[PDB]
Amino acid sequence: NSQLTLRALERGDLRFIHNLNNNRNIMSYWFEEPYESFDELEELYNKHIHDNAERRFVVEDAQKNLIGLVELIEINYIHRSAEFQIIIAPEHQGKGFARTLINRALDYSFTILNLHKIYLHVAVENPKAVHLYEECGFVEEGHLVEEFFINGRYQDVKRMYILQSKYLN
Amino acid sequence: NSQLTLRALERGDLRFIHNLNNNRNIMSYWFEEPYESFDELEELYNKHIHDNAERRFVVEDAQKNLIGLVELIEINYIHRSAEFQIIIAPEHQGKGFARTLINRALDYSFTILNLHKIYLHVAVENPKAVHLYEECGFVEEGHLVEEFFINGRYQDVKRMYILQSKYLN
Amino acid sequence: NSQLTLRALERGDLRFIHNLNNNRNIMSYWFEEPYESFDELEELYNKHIHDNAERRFVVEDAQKNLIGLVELIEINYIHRSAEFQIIIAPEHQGKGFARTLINRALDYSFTILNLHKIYLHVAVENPKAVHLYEECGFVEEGHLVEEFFINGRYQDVKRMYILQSKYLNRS
Amino acid sequence: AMNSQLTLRALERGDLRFIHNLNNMSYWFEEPYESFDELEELYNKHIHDNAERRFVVEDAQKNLIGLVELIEINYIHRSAEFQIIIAPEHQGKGFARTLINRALDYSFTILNLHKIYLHVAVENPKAVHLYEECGFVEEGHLVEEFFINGRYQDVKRMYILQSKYLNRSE
Amino acid sequence: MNSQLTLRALERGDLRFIHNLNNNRNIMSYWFEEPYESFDELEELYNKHIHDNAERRFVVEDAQKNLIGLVELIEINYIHRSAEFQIIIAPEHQGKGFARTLINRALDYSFTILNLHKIYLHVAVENPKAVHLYEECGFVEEGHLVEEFFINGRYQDVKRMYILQSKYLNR
Amino acid sequence: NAMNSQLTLRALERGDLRFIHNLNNNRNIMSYWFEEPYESFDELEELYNKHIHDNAERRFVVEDAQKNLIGLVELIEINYIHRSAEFQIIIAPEHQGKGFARTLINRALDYSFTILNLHKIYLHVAVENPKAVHLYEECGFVEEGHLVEEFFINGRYQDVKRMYILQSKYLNRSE
Amino acid sequence: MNSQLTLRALERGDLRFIHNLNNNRNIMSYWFEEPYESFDELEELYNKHIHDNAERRFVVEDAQKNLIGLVELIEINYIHRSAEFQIIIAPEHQGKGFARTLINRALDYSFTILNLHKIYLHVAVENPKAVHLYEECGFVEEGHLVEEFFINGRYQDVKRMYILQSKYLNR
Amino acid sequence: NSQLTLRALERGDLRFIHNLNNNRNIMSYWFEEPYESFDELEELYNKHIHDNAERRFVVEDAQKNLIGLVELIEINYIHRSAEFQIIIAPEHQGKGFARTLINRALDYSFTILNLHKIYLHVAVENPKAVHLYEECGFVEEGHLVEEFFINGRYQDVKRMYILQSKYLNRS
Amino acid sequence: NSQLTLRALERGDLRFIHNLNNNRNIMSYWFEEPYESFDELEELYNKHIHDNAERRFVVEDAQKNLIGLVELIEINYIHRSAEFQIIIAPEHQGKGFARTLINRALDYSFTILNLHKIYLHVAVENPKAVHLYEECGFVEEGHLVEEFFINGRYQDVKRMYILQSKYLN
Amino acid sequence: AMNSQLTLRALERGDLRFIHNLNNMSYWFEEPYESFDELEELYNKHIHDNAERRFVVEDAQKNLIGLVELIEINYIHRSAEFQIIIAPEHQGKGFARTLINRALDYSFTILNLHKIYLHVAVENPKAVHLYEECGFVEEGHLVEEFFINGRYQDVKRMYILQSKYLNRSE
Ligand SMILES: [Mg+2]
Ligand SMILES: [Mg+2]
Ligand SMILES: [Mg+2]
Ligand SMILES: [Mg+2]
Ligand SMILES: [Mg+2]
Repeated sequence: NSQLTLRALERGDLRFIHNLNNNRNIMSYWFEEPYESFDELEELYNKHIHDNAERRFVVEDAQKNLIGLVELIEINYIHRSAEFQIIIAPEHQGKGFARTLINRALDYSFTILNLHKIYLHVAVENPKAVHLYEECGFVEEGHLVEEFFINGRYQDVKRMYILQSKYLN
Repeated sequence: NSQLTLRALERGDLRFIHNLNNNRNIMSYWFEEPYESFDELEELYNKHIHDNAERRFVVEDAQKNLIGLVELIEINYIHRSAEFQIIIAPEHQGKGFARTLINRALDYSFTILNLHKIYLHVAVENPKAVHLYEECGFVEEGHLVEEFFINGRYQDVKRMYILQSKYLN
Repeated sequence: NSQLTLRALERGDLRFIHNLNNNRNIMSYWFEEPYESFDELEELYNKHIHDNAERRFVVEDAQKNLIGLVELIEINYIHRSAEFQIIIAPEHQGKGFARTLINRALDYSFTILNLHKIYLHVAVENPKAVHLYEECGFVEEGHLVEEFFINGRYQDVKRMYILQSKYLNRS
Repeated sequence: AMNSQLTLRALERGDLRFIHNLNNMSYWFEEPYESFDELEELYNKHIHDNAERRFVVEDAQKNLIGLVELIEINYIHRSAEFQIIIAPEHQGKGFARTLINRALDYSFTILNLHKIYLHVAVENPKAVHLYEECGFVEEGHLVEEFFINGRYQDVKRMYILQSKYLNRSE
Repeated sequence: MNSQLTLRALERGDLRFIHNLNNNRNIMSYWFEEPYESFDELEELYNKHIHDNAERRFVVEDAQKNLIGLVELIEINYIHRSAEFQIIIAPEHQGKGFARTLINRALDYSFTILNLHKIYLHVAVENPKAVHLYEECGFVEEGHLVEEFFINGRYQDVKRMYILQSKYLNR
Repeated sequence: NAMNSQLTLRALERGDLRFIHNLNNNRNIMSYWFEEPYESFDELEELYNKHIHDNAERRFVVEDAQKNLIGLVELIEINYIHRSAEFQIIIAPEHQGKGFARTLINRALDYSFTILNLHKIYLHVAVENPKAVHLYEECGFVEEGHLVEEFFINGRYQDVKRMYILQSKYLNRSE
Repeated sequence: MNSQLTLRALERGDLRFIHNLNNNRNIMSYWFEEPYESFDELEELYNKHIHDNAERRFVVEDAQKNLIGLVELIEINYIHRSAEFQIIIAPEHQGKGFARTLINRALDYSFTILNLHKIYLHVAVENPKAVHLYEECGFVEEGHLVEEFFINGRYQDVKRMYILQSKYLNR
Repeated sequence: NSQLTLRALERGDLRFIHNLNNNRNIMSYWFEEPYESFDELEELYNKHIHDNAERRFVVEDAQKNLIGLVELIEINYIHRSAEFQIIIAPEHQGKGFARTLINRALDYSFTILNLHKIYLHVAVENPKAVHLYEECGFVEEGHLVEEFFINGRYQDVKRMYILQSKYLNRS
Repeated sequence: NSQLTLRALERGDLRFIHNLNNNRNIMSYWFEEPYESFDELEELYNKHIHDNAERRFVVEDAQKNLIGLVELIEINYIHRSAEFQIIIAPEHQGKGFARTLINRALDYSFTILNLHKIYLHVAVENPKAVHLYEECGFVEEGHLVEEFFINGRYQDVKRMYILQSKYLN
Repeated sequence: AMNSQLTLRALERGDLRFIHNLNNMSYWFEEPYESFDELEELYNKHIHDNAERRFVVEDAQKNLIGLVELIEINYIHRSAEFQIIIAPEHQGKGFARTLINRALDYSFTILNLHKIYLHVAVENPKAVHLYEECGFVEEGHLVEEFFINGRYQDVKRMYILQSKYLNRSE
């Protein structure tokens, strides 16, 4: 589990991005523009390559297998906040990486990027995930009502946060 | 049937959709622009690559044979409607695939794009397709008189619809 | 009514078009692109100036007051059909002008542009408009269920049509 | 009386000066800017972009009263964030309520959105009250969210849904 | 009075005259084989084709500078040395005897300056007097084009009529 | 007859331009692309890029089942108000006198009248080619004009027949 | 062997042949009346004048595709129906009898396809045998231009010689 | 010497030009614009490709080795004069090539470009170069006092010239 | 003489310098580009407005009459040299102004641009101007043979110079 | 030996990566930048601008050793500011002296400048020594001039004149 690195995303990784944001039955976005096809995604990559409102990090193991993806979006450089999201590739889900990847993401965000606050959205219908992020130090600050249409109905999500000052004690 | 997949159209697919027009004595359109040559198609494709008014999925089996095409056009995000069509390659017709593909398209339209109405047009002189869409839950809402010039004369078409609220319950 | 003229829209008429949107309370489109501001419209106008999929005619009286707009949209030159809409400025409604403008539009469509079919959508909750189009030769070919979100809810519309051969042979 | 003569019209290029003066950090389609030149460039870039929509507010003599914004507009989830700014010289006149309701009319009867939400500083319970009286309910108390006046402050997230707004009096 | 009529090459400033002329005949107008309705469309086509030598147009004026009409040559092919000719006279000046003079000026330009070999035109079969005017100017019928144009509500036949350089020059 | 039925028509593409160019090889006439003249391949290529979306002319390359290049069907001066167009067919010299012309004329008419929904097709044919005049009469075309010294061809001015057929005559024969 | 020579219209790929040909005659070369020395200059002029019909050029090849020479028409005026002609034969192929054939192909194009009326050329007075070759091809002297060109160190006289369409077509 | 050819400079030769600057230790100019980097030069090249105020010729042997450069600058077509410079790559100096290149440049200037006067500047502290140009027909017309800052100090240069009439009448 | 001023050329001055070319049977140049029409001059002016290779001053008296033109061209900032010329309008010739204007130009060249050498060209057949520039401290450094075609034949000119070190002491 | 194989050549577009890596705040013709994209845009803008001039330094095997800069070049007053940067991996090898003298050769024998000056952190007296041994003399002790390492530091301004450099050994 200590074998896991975050690498900044490069053009070559878009194939992985696409494979991941695939069998997920939700709309996938790149800098808030939606895409389904690889070619749509590439054209978006080229259009937003200099924009730093979102920052993505590919996660690899010791033999550089692609394990998953860390995204930060809605980055705001005045308030120093960002929305966190994680995708583990289906083949590596359930092996114990989620916790490790999360703490690596927090470490990157809070030391290297010097962000003040990280948040995320977790479906309320997934109380397992909620409890996971809880165990990793996140706390509820919001119960967003019918925020997202997911799987043919409107759903609530927990808004959960952690501050730099708490993670660094 | 259960092994049929939908995949968003890429540039590599244009040859396939172009060949699918051979077996159709009719004019084809890309984002409401007519075309005949592949080169015209490729230019239209580049031009409308992020245009969200239309969406197309290539159908394949598990062997990656190219089975057909699912199209949603005239997507309107205010009225939350879209027109649906399907083309199945000649060799794969009368294999009972149509029903499955129709349902995949409704599924996409209603569970992920969060649309409210899906309509289509069926030649009145194809009461077999008429009946199939009835079986899928579409109902007639119009009988358009001399709407389209097809095979050397003006022909009526049914306009058939189904609503998000019926498909999801 | 005889002093009502049709004239191809121009750039100078855009301010009139924009003001016709004021009390209509729906989304306005230019060649299927949505807009609200005058600056948006002016720019869509310049982009689509050679695009033949829509055509528009300002309606003026003998004194060049701006009376209304005739629009043809979704024009298709294979099937030879188009969708028709008419808008009369509120200060000119209830003066019987609509019938004349409907006929001028049909005349242009069927005697100059050489289309085969004209069709339109009318709110089911506006039976006067429906009856008006009926008197002008239109016939219901559909009752479209919850087709448009209009003013807080989905409404049904009649789709009504007339053919070139019926208009041209009329008494 | 005065409220009923307030009008909304879509923001034009000529209104960008008014906008600039309203900030005496700013954003335009989530792009950051400071100088009037910067804003005007961003405006030309996003003129047909439908993710945000602004209305400038005027009285009968055509004075500039303030601004209604819808941002973060998403047409899948059918939601948007609402902000209102009233010029200093026209505050404490009752306008806010009138404008909030126009923005909701637009959002729910023309855009056909499902959910409108806003953020309001917790250290401004008068605004909070106002939004509650308009039908907004708290769904979040966001901890140390926005750097405001040399320090981080909590903000309320409040929302209202299409069907609640439209059927209110039924 | 007829020797007092002048041709001068069309300028930008004459576009509004051209547009009114054509507006009022209820036909679809074309500029360098591209279609237009909107003045702004005419003006852009004008800027695009300004040095293009496939069409040439002359505005006709009297000595008082009243705008009389228009002489057009189109489809000008410099290999086959042919062009299509048309004349349009403003309605207020029709019937005054100007047409023969204008037809001859057009021929004189075509045959003594551009050095063309053949000039031709189309004339509605339903206008036999114009047929006769052109015959009396030297044109002969070489075709009866069946349902060639859709004009004011129906498909019309037109006569195609021509004259050769050698014939016009040896009168 | 066997080979006639196996001919296909397909929309002209960029890679077909060499073929179009070679087709002018022993034609001794000025060739045009959307009414602009040209002579070299490189000239033609640039004209093709320029009018790729232009709907006033349409061209179909003709091939057999082994994808030999048989010839070209060309519709020009397409007008969608009057609903008319001018038609030409060119068969490569090696594939002439195998009966293909009749078949390709019928395909062009079929496309024009059942897909484009045009009302009239016409063509021009050299008065000095009475054999083609007769072929077009057999396909339903009728003389509507005898155009005097219309074109300069091979060193002198020549007359042409203008011949037409109407959609209603082609589609209603067997109705 | 002479009937086995072909003309085909100049392509981009033939620019290097043209440039070597002209390099080696020690004269100042022009492309569409604009001067060049540098190949890169030739290539840009090529791109700029690619559809311009005032000059036309044909590369001459044998059956084995050896590059033989060049036939040029310039100053092509479509009102007066005249052009200036030149032929350049690569030095290795001079003396082989190709010239008469090339001159005739050039005339055939000029007079049977472009429908020109007059073709002319300039020929150094100090090359009386070429004068004679052109006479024997039908050209007649119509001018002796005095010190017209500065060529290889001095001002040279040239003969101007022409032939008419009517004469070439009735041989 | 006879196998030395002059050829109009091209884009591909720019790397050679840049390397000729390496051990010269002076400012280099392209059409009077100063440069040091290859990227600067490449861009000045594209800008001035149609500019006739300077002209340059790469010198190649029979084996296409790059031997040197002939430049004409400050060319004026009224007065018919230009300034001349010659540069031989260091690995080709001391082989007697300079005289041949000087003559090739004069030949081009006076027999093709038709100039009247060629002039050049030679460091007074290089009397061999001076004597060389003298043998080629140049004559001192000035001794320019502290004209150029060269290698740490102002130096004098001879201005030397030859006229077209003297070069062309020479033995 | 002491009341003559130098003023940098503006757009408003182009008519003046254009009229000054009438009284000169010679071709004029603007940044080494030839021209004849005013419109050509105006385009050249716009194009070279910040080009520092040439500098021009209009001479006026205290009444603001337009007396003449002082030009410095071929300004080189490495070799620190420039060519000087002067034109005095016909009506103002033989008023003893020339000497004064020459000195103003040297003054500018040597005290403000910090140039090292100033040269000029004088027709050999104008020994009167030759002598004047000698009196101002210019010395002959060349006798350029048939340098310029003037009034229908090639003519010699002297090239005369003066150095910063002589003018300032 | 190693010093004599150092070469200078004018900066090209291909060298901008090397430049970027040398900063692990930066300026380009006095315009500020951070990302590699930013620099490349500034480079295209100032490619023919003569107010600054850069030379990249290479050995015989063509490794990138460092950079010589002349900036603030003024051709009236005939002066410029000099900076030298040597890559970390090649420091403490004696190169600096060799490069300083090449830069002065260029400035005084080809540009014909009168004065070259530099700024050097007062808290780096080794550099100061080096520049003095090269003929530079202090003309200023600039108080709290440059923010460096979270605080303001003094810097020496040092200069040398053309005639002093060129006649040194005479
Ligand atoms: Mg956002
Ligand atoms: Mg549509
Ligand atoms: Mg035509
Ligand atoms: Mg000429
Ligand atoms: Mg110069």
